[PDB]
Amino acid sequence: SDVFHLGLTKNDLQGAQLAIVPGDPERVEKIAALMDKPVKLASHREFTSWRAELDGKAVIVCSTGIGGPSTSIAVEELAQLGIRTFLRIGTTGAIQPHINVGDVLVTTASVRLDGASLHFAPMEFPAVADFACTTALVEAAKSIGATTHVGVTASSDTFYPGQERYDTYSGRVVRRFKGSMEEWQAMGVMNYEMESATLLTMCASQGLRAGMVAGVIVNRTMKQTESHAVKIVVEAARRLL
Amino acid sequence: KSDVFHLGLTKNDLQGAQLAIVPGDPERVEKIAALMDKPVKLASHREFTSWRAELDGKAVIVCSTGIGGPSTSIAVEELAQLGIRTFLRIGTTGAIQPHINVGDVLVTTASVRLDGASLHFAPMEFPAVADFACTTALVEAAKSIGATTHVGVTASSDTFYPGQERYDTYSGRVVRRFKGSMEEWQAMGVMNYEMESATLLTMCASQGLRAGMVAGVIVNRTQMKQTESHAVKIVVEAARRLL
Amino acid sequence: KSDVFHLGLTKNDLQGAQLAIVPGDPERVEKIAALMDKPVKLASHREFTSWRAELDGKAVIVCSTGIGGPSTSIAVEELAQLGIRTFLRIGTTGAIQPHINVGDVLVTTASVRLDGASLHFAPMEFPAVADFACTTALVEAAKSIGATTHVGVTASSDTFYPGQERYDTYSGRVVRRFKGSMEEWQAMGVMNYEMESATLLTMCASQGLRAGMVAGVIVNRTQQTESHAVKIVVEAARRLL
Amino acid sequence: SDVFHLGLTKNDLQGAQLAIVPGDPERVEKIAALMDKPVKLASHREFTSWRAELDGKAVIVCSTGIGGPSTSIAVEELAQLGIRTFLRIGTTGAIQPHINVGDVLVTTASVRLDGASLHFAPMEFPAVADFACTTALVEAAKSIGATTHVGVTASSDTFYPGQERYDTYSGRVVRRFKGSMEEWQAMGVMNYEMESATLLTMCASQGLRAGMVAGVIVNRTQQEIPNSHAVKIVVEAARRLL
Amino acid sequence: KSDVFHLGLTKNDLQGAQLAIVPGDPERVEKIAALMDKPVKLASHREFTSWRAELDGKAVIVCSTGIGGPSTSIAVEELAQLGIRTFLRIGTTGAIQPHINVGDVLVTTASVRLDGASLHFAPMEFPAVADFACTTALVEAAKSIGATTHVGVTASSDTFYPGQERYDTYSGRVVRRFKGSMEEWQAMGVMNYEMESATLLTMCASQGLRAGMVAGVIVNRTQQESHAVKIVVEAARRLL
Amino acid sequence: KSDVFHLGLTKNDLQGAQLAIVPGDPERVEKIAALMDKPVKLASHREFTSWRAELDGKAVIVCSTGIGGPSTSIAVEELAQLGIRTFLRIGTTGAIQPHINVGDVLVTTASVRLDGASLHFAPMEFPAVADFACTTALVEAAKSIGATTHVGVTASSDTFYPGQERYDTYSGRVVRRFKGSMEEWQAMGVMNYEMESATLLTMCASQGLRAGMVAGVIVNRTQQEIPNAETMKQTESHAVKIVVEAARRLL
Ligand SMILES: O=c1ccn2c(n1)O[C@@H]1[C@H](O)[C@@H](CO)O[C@H]12
Ligand SMILES: O=c1ccn2c(n1)O[C@@H]1[C@H](O)[C@@H](CO)O[C@H]12
Repeated sequence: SDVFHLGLTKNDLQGAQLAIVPGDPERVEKIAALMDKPVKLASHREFTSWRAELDGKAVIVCSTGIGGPSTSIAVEELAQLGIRTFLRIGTTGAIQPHINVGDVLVTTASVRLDGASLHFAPMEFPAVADFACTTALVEAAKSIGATTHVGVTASSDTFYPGQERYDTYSGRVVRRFKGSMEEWQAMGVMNYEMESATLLTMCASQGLRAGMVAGVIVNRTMKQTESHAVKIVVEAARRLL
Repeated sequence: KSDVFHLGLTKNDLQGAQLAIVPGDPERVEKIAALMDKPVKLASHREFTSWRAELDGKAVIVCSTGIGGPSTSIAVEELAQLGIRTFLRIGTTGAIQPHINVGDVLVTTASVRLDGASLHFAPMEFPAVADFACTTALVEAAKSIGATTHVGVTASSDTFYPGQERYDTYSGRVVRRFKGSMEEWQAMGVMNYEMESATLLTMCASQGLRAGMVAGVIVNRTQMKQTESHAVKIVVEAARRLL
Repeated sequence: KSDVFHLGLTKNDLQGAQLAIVPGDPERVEKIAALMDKPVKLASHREFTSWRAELDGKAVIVCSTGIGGPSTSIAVEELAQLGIRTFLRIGTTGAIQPHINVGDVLVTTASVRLDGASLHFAPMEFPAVADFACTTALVEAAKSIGATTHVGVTASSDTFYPGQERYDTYSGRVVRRFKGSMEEWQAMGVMNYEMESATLLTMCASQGLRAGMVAGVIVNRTQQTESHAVKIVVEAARRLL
Repeated sequence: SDVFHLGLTKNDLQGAQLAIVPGDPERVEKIAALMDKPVKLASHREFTSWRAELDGKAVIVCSTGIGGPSTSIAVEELAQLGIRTFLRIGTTGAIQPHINVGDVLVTTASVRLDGASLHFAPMEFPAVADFACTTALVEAAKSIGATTHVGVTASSDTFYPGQERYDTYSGRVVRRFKGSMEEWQAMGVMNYEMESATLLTMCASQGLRAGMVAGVIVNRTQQEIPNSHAVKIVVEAARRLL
Repeated sequence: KSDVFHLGLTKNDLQGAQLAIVPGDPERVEKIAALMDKPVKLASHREFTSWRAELDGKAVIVCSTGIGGPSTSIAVEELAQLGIRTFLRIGTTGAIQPHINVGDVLVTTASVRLDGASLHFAPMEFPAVADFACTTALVEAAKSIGATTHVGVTASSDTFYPGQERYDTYSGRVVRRFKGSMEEWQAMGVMNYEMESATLLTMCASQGLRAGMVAGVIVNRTQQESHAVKIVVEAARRLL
Repeated sequence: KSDVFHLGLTKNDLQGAQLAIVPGDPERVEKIAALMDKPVKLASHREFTSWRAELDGKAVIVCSTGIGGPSTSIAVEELAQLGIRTFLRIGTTGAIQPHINVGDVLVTTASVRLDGASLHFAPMEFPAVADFACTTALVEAAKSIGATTHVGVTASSDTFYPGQERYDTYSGRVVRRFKGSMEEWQAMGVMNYEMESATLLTMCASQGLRAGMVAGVIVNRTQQEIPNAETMKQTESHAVKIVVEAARRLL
């Protein structure tokens, strides 16, 4: 292995320059099986990687695990192997009343409620997606005729307090996040997730292209939906090779 | 009679306009409006000079913002109060990337928040991101003109001198925060420096207003008639796709 | 033709002036200059309109700064380059203290830095403090014409609306940082709100330049003026040559 | 399931109140095997959980995955399931020249170079470990004679720039972290890892007890990347905390 | 005269002392020293009153720090310059937990840094953590002496009033940052308020010096706005 | 009897005094009081020693604050509860500007907040500015006595060592924030370093209280030579006489 965590070598990628990065390692094979010649490459910790082919071009599918920290490792090591385009596909919960389950959300930029993004750029720097990737995702969503929302996403380092969930062990939410969801809602924020701030910041600050698409599973205010998101990320990827 | 505190305009004055092209200099407002139908002057107070024109039968506003986010925040706010929901920033800029040559066009996806006004609308964590439809229209319009375009991040500074790490000043000093900052932005891929986008993009993206920005490169510190016109044609053409 | 990038001025144009009165509105430059000897127009570029006059045989400059710290930082810097060492800001303002009435004169000793430009010259810990000689001249000048004067702190905001906690706006909302802020400033003794002093005072105090500010109260939120404020700033200038 | 991610019910715990939480899901079974009646419970995403018995008391072993975000989910849902004491067992990069690979490091408190800890307490709050847990870990290491070092640990949200590793795609480190390792080193910080700040903060600020121990796999004063004593210790320590 | 700027002490004055007990009140220095052998007054400048004493045949220093991290930072630094490597702070404190009673002894593992001096030694991310050996000696000493002991986090404030959300003041107002802070600390398990541990603990932990802290409860905020001493001495005994 | 928790004073003790001179060292209190009429010691608790005296027939308080903003905040707060509305801090300091000589007098208009207590009264954006009347009284008093005066900004640090970028210490290191800071403050025109003004000026300016600050330069961080053993003594008397003279104008 040429990289410490993934257990992958440059040869394993077979020239691949684009990678689809879901958070769950169990979703890796499912995405790869949607393309040609899917082949499992490795599995270490939360990182499960597969190689497939799209229109004769090698593409990688590698899980990131939950959170910016594990995500930063996968992105960094994939970049070291040659990947220059990263497309995250995920599941999410909207915070806008009009966003229904099954809807597709394409992130233009993210509210940085994480810590890893700061390890690549100061807070003043925008966690913005790559224009081409975002365009590819929006056009792919339209292609399959999905109800799509394009906008800002709040990317939190936590699933509970950071997303202002009170049904917890302590039921306490620290001052910083007390009342935050309503704030985000009034600011037009679409949803909450836990990896985009890190992904988008480390990519945009190092000349790497990154996009983000997610299917709405729940609304604070899967099968078929996740299927949609997955089809969309694969079709978008096809336009970025 | 005016509905707002600074622009000296009434909603009636806009005639249903919902989109405004917002250059910084009031002496460029008429030139921009002149490219459209029925260009009529509306008002001028301070650095806020406004004109109304028509694009494919739809009224459009061209209003200057002045220099800086503070001045820009007043114009955008009051225009929003008059009915404007889409803002297209047009300008000329330098560049901090070697591969960007004079005459190229820059379309900004998001900005580095090196201002103060943006924080009066959203915390620093919030992205000073451009609207997707506006950015798309600008990129498409630029492409139709065959212009060499660069799409990326811009650094929006509250100062023309230290915030852009200029040492050719009275003090010849640059505060710690900005010492060595230009090479950092360059390494992060930042395309250029300008002084109003962080405020514009942040206040719009956090208030349900659509915003985008396009600029013509007139100078490159690492190394303007025609360049300005192209940018202007692009912003007007983009507005056409956003009406 | 020009020794500076924006003002359109040369050192010759100043004729040795070391003092500049800096109102925000270009429309007030001529009026202020009119109170002195041999007033003459110099230049006008963007929001920067300058005039030169004479007081007691010494050349004086009156130059507008426009609205906000960004344009103000450009005017101050370029005037400093031309030889200006003392800056006196004159303006009209809206008080936030119940007992500061319209017609009253405010002399700022220091400002609350709710701007962004000041930070491009000194870290937040540094005081946006006015120079003592300037403050003294303004106070004494105000006394000479019998104005009801208030000497103290001013809140300097990068915005006219949210930063001054105004809700009569399009969104009708004020970001967390500023929600409930006016009441706090009031309880802290802050006299008023304006938008240029934090930048002016911080950049001058941290670069060996002298600066002060006086304003006439023309309105009060907790419920001829301009001519007197102008008289005061010109009278104060005389004492600083 | 009583929780959203772990796929467990309180019954699966069998009265367990202490959880040994490694980062690597492949280390869970290895840890459970050193105890009685080891039984696999579930495996979803990066959260692999096993149950074991120590001195006749049910004990849980659950992986957290890499980083504070993943860790905060595991800790929270395990807390909802009834766990009150957490003992993290991990691997780490030493930053002091005298620390050898294989040495066991017990963390008293962590430098919060993460983001999730801020979701439980402001930066002013110390990411301090529980005294009983730290005592048990030190006492357990003393009982098996392992080379042990007790002190502060720097817990980073990244493996690369936050730990000032330059052997990367960009080869650059943001201003905030340039020269940071030398600084921590001069301050006595023993090592780098990526979960303790979050773990210790969320536990100390919510009435939960937490201990932190890790084995050295690389010495940063020499290289950025390398070419069971800590485990024995974490298990022994748990025995003292039942 | 003196090898240091403020304390007015010479290295020879310490007679080899490597541990110092540091109370806040200079008036308690003599009393604490009186609990050991051969107590000799050394100096008295500002709020820095110091005595030397002997414990199990080893020289020990008792030096007041005055109130606050700034004053404390000077005492600690200059004592370190003279050879002290272990600092045990003993103080009075106000509990913010209802189960903690007046007369109870508190041992601090780490402190909430609500001060400014700690930032002059380490950024805010760094923990104001106590030394493990020192904390252990304090806990073990508490058992020996016999006292209702509580071991946990302490909030160290740069002020006695607003920073501890006290309203019995001239203005009667508390700045935004501290409005409602006490119940926040309380919900987080913080045991008490005091004003020197954040600075002491941080500057020692980040400079290779051992520090520990114990305090006696003299009031409970959930109600109103000698053990400890015997414990710090017995603890010093275990650390010589 | 005591109306306050630390000072051990009662409003009666003040005899109507509304102004207080606040030096840092409790041993200096008696010295400053000696420049006025009928000085009498009031109390002494911890680093808080207080005396009452008469100035032009009006009661005035002299009370030490101790070192740093924390103890200073207690003294100022409790003296305020007792009725004091004006505070004049007098100190001895080390300058950081080459042109400021030993023996010179410094009057602080505002301070760089390198402390922590000031934040317990106002957020960092708020200026640690001195009251205009007090500053005017100090400047005019310096002129009456006839000293070489400098009027400007002061860096108020929570530490005597790293915060003032001193390397002659046990660890010999200075944390990142203060590394190269003295040079930055010098270029910004900061006159000196001291340890109580940020707290004192901020807590007073944000609570309707008047505060002034004057100090005598006993040493210069940029010069080689160091004042005999009478570094303070003569220079200290200079500043002391100036703060008393200034007080007379604020009664
Ligand atoms: O409330 C929700 C619902 C779903 N997600 C979320 N918040 O952020 C989560 C991570 O991206 C990932 C971790 O479960 O799933 C995203
Ligand atoms: O330098 C090091 C060495 C080891 N670890 C670390 N930093 O944090 C890492 C993750 O928890 C996990 C995967 O790297 O191992 C921990």
